[PDB]
Amino acid sequence: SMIPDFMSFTSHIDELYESAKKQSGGKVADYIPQLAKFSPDLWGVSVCTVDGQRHSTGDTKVPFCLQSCVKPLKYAIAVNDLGTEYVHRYVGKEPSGLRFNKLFLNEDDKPHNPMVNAGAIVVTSLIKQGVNNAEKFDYVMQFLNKMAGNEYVGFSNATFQSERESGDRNFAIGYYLKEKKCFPEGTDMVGILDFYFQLCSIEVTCESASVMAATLANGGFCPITGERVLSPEAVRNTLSLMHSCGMYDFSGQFAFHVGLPAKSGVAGGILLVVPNVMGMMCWSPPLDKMGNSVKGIHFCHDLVSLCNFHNYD
Amino acid sequence: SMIPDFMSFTSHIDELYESAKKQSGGKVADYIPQLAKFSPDLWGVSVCTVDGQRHSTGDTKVPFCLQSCVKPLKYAIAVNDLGTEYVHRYVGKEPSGLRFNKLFLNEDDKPHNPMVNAGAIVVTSLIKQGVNNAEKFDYVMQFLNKMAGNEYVGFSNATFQSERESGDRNFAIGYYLKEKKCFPEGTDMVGILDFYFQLCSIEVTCESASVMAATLANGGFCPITGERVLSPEAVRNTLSLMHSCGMYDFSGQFAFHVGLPAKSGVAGGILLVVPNVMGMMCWSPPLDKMGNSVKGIHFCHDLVSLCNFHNYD
Amino acid sequence: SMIPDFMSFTSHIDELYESAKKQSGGKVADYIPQLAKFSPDLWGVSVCTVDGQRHSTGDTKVPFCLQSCVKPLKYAIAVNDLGTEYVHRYVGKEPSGLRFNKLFLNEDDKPHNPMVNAGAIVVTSLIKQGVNNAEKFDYVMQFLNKMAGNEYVGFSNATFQSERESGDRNFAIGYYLKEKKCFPEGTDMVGILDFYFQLCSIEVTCESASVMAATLANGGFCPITGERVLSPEAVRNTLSLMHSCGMYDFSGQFAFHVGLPAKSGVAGGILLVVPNVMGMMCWSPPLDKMGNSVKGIHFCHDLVSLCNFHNYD
Amino acid sequence: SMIPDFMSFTSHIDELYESAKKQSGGKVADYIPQLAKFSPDLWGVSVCTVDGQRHSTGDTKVPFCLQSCVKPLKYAIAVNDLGTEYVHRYVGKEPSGLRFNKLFLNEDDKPHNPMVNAGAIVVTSLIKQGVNNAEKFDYVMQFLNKMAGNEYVGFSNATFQSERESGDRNFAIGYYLKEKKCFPEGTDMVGILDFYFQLCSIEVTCESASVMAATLANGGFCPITGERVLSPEAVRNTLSLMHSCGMYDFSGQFAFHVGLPAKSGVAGGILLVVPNVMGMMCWSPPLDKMGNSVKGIHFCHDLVSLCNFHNYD
Ligand SMILES: N[C@@H](CCC(=O)O)C(=O)O
Ligand SMILES: N[C@@H](CCC(=O)O)C(=O)O
Ligand SMILES: N[C@@H](CCC(=O)O)C(=O)O
Ligand SMILES: N[C@@H](CCC(=O)O)C(=O)O
Repeated sequence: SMIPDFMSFTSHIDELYESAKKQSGGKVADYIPQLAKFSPDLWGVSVCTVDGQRHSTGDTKVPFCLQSCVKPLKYAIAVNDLGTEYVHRYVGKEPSGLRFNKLFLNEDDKPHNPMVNAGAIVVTSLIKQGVNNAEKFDYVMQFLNKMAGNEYVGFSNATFQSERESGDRNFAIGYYLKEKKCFPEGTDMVGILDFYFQLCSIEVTCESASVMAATLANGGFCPITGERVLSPEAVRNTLSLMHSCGMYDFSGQFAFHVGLPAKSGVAGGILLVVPNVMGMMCWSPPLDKMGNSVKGIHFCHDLVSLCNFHNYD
Repeated sequence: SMIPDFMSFTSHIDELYESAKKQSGGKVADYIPQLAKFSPDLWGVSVCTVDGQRHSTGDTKVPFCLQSCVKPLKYAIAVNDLGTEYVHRYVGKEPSGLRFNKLFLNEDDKPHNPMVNAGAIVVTSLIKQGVNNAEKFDYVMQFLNKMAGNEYVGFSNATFQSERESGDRNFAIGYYLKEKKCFPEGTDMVGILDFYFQLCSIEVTCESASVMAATLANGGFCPITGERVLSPEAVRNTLSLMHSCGMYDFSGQFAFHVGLPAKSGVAGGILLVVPNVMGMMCWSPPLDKMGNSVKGIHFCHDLVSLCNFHNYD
Repeated sequence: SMIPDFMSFTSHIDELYESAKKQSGGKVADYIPQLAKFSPDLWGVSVCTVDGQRHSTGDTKVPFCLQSCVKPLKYAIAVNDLGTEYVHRYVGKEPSGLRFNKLFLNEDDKPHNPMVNAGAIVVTSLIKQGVNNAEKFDYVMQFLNKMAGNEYVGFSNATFQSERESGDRNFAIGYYLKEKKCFPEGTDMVGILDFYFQLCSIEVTCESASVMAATLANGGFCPITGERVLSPEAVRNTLSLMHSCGMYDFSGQFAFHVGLPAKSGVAGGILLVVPNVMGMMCWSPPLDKMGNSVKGIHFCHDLVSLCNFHNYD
Repeated sequence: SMIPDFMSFTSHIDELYESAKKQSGGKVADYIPQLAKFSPDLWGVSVCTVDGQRHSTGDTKVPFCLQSCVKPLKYAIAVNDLGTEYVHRYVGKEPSGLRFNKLFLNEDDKPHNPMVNAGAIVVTSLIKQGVNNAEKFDYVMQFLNKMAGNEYVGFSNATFQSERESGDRNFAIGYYLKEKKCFPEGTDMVGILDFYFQLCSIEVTCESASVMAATLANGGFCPITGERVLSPEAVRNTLSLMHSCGMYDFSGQFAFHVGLPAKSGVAGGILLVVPNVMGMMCWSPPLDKMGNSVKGIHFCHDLVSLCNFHNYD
């Protein structure tokens, strides 16, 4: 309980929100129309404590796609159902670019970590094996519903259709992983890519996503339902990798100055977790060179400076 | 206070110690005679809580050189005296090998981080500039005395002499850094290398070093004297980088499975920090492929599994 | 005329052939059944001078697929029809792995050179644009007939079918090239890959292929028909790149010790050219670590030592 | 004899010279004062056929330092005296940057080739081992006198002094090579660097250097004295490597468009060899991004287009 008075803290959240609001730099992702449509002025921040206490400011009810923010979530599901040992038989745990800038695989022919595309694609192939794609999708949707305590969790068909149609790089990754036998025996690679595109197209709001983050911050228990959603093992692994691989090539500077587990997405979202304290979702479409939401990054740095939430504070 | 009963915990430390004792693999460093002399069976573990409570098992009073274990300590001193902004004007904060396996510098012509040789050499050039080497050395020795609450802090002249005489790679690094103007204006590169070799040759015991670690775990206050030795800023930065760059190329697997800030050295030492709980020093000469003490690594994994000290537990 | 007496030279060719015959190391390619079927003892060498004089020894009438040996040939066709400037607008001319080990593209997002798969795939997309694949294939077949002075030029449907079905890496390359807009406007990437697989599946004999090589050695004029098949520009460019990029990662050692333009293939063939003297085709299924025919490599080194054919002799 | 009439050819050389004279781009090297002093308008071209016929235009009698142009010459001396096998026991033959951009050594801990600094430094350590530096220097000076048929061969003490004083990168290379045991047993690395700096400081004129090149073009026999200076083996190896590694990172484009063995230097010189025809030395201080003389590069491209001297023409 580093927050003696929730109300006062709420008052500081609004100030930080207001401050980040002035930051207008960045560029809204436009590789597909569904992302290009978004207004650069959309900006929201939702908070959900381990207590179940809530607070939102800004555009917190406008749905947007998780995109890469879904990576830690599906990695968590895989570990929850299969265990650490099995999952990392197919994907690495290294946060570095070691000496593999852009390579789809490391020297052991394994994706570097679950937080980059090649790794997410492999993780996607491990979940609920043996059933059709429709059944796999429903399975993950239910899982996300629990993580979000039944709050907003939708799907963007337009994003899915455009993502699949212009995802040449992801298809290149898929064929290379097939080349190196990176998938479990009997995997339909193309079918796995569709499932991958679908997962990136799942929609949330800052409010529902903040609850998902709060669940990770609460050892795997949903703060607003009390249900155990993920195993302690799944949560710990997910946080470790979000800490070191969740903010693209900015992970290093982020880990040093912010020191919190987080995961960004091209839609402008930033899933932030403050272990044993709260979960958060910051969202603002304009992205910086690294691909991280400009307002989100600013807010995160300010939040840690003010409240001393850094893991090593 | 994750340790309700110190005595019971002490009892578990002995069991873990005993367990790691069976691990006999590894190779004692032998690039110089001063390291080759050490018996592979030397094994000690000292603990010093934020309280000031102590406990040792094994060879905890046999002096050994800090070697790379001194890197976070001198980085801490630099930040303490110069501030974060200035220090990182000369050295990076990236834990990755990004795409620089073995390179002495990153694309910006800066050492990757304070935890690799090139970075340590640059950091060494920033401390107490303007005075002779003898004065710089005395300054750091006093600083280490405070960190250790006046316990054992010596110096190995034989190691220093051999380190300097066979350190061709460090001299190559020194001339390259000079090439790229990596040092502050007016630096005597060769003189900086001597100071660097001297720092690596400083001796400690598991007992004194554990107190140094406890000081880092206690926000910069020495647990057995109550004195403020390092600024909060220095401690936080040091821990962040020990977490991501302190265990050579094993940092990734270490961060994932152990989740604690640590720094190893070729003498077989492992400076371990459990934020707000305790500081530790594990020592055993036999090193694994990565250059980390075999017994130390084993002990660290066991300690986290048993006591749930992982940052994200 | 470095060959005063053709008959005596013919006698030396048989000795070299006999010598290489003792070299039995290597492994027959087996990624597909059509290559795995081949006997490791098949060994033939055909020679065709700029004069039109012929000579064969060994298994010179057993058809085998050109595979990568077709790369310089189709590159020659492209330049012949489009000119140097246009072709290299899509592919590089660098023989080095510069700092791109295995990368499909260089820093300018262009395949390194026409002699590696990504480059061959792009070159394939430039030939006879606007017509259907069947028409493109017939066009190249006619071109090869001329180069071979109407001698054996067939097609292996089984190889084509297997190559396409197991070519995951080539499909990964195709999608990446599409990602980076490497193909001319309006290219059907998948359709280009089929054409690429078909070209690799074209069959020849040592005898017909030697004539193709002789055509390159004769400034673009077929030695046995007198017809101008390729422009002087096409021949010069092709030879330059065969010299520096035609023997996989062995190109460097090959260029130094043999000094002749050549191109190997996984079927065990080695298209060798001795400028203004003769063309040759060596064939033996067993390949070395680099992917080059063991007997072929041995024969090439011996040929240069004995007859002093090295470009700088 | 691709030059039926020397006089007419001489007339074309003047036209090409005049044409390149208009090219004024580039920057005179200025890392040391001795290079910075040179006027950007100095431009000369000397030719010396295998016959012994001469021709000069422009500033052909102004002395300038060989710098890197000396690399192939000292490599030739080493092979001449020690043989191919021994020399390449210490240095590679690969022209590529393979996957070693800037690295001082390849995966086998050997310099990539004799044409880059690390390789030149190692080659320098193999010549006339066992005698003092003064004796080694005199030995090479005599060798160069023979190669130049006793024409201008001097020494720049000022360049030597400045080269050694600011050569931090070369000293870094020297200590790294020592680290990896790259030198023959008992080598005084620092003493080798001085010898290396001295060799780079040897002076020539376009006229004397053209004779050195003519000697390489004439199988190792000096065109104006008839004496055998280098073994056939030494000449062939030197030309092979000049062809693939003599023009810095431009070697690839140079090999493709010019197709001649050449070696550039930071003083603006370009040692050009036309096998069995002539030797040439082009000189003009202004260098391009790659470090090659702008006028020299232009002249070389024009020379090949006009006279069809390309190895594969
Ligand atoms: N759908 C995008 C997401 C990118 C991102 O969120 O960073 C991809 O697969 O690359
Ligand atoms: N003196 C050694 C220390 C190595 C280590 O502790 O890892 C060096 O400078 O490389
Ligand atoms: N069809 C093979 C040919 C390989 C070779 O000839 O080297 C490929 O496309 O990789
Ligand atoms: N003395 C310079 C010569 C550079 C050059 O000629 O390219 C060096 O050793 O780097």
